[PDB]
Amino acid sequence: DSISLSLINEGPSYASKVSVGSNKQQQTVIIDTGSSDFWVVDSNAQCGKGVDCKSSGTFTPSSSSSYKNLGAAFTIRYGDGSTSQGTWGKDTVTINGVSITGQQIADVTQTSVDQGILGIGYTSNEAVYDTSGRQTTPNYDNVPVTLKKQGKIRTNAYSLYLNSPSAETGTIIFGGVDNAKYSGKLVAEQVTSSQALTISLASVNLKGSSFSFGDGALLDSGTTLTYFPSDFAAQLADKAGARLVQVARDQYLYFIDCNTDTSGTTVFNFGNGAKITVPNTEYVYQNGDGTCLWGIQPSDDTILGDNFLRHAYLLYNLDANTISIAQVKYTTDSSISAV
Ligand SMILES: CC(C)c1nc(CN(C)C(=O)N[C@H](C(=O)N[C@@H](Cc2ccccc2)C[C@H](O)[C@H](Cc2ccccc2)NC(=O)OCc2cncs2)C(C)C)cs1
Repeated sequence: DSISLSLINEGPSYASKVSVGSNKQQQTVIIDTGSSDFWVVDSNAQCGKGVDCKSSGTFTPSSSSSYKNLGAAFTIRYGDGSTSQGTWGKDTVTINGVSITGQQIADVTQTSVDQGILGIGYTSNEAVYDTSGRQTTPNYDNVPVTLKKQGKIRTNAYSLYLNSPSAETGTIIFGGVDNAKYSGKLVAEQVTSSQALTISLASVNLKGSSFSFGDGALLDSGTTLTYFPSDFAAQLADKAGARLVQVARDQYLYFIDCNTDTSGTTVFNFGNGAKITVPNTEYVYQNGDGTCLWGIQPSDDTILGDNFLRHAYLLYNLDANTISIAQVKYTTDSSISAV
């Protein structure tokens, strides 16, 4: 079947509403193709210093009579330093009506993160470790795998339309595909990792010049921007005129002249003759003040994040080990297919 869930464009992340427990407590959580674990803010948690982690709704295990506690510790750290510590449990999850009993989540009692995050990647990528690497629970069925297993979806798959940068809602469908919001054909691409949802990027065309790359990249719904290895990211910054700019001890960030030309487009060539074009406005991000960040940053891991993914329709399929892509089309229209 199809389960279209709405995606709220918060700015840096896209969240959906999820209700959890017997009394269906509504949390808004980030939808995350970069993580595989679903955790929510607990009512009685201390948010990290200077962070308002409870204004996207909270979770009270005591109010839900289906809530079972595993008694295993939970801990995760995100690429930007945010972490989240809490406890492993089980309970009812409802997503736009449909409901899965005994879905294992993490109840989090402290978090430098702004809201809960619904991670929906490969179960092999679950945070089941503590900071020493010593294991705290077996790899478990996450949401998507529990949907399929309770016969909610046919296959463990989903599509991802985040809409235009001006758009307020976009959409994710579980075990369904809109065939009206992409041109061309959907080009299936082999995932290059049994742990992360990565596909071979061959090269990137930037400001009319081609830059061979050849290595995998994560199609992450929950990264805001786009990251590359320093060396590569450096060659790219040059040609576009971005400056690397130390703002912390070991953290650097590319800034760019706020009035740089962005009439161009930036192209991403994948393996099967797939191609996704990104308009350059996606590479000036505004800082509240009078500075602008480059939408491309350096990092150990390549990530095509929100600023890339706006511009593609994507048919993730975790039982196939494929992610199909097609240049994005923006419309009110739609037409779904319960694959
Ligand atoms: C202003 C504020 C709200 C925000 N700024 C940002 C801009 N930044 C830096 C991010 O996008 N942050 C990304 C990130 O960590 N994203 C997170 C979402 C998040 C949301 C709110 C606050 C903090 C994090 C979620 C992302 O899918 C990343 C992708 C990733 C995976 C492995 C290695 C590196 C990166 N997921 C994870 O890092 O999960 C960690 C694990 C994977 N497997 C076991 S643990 C980084 C990859 C850059 C996000 S939210």
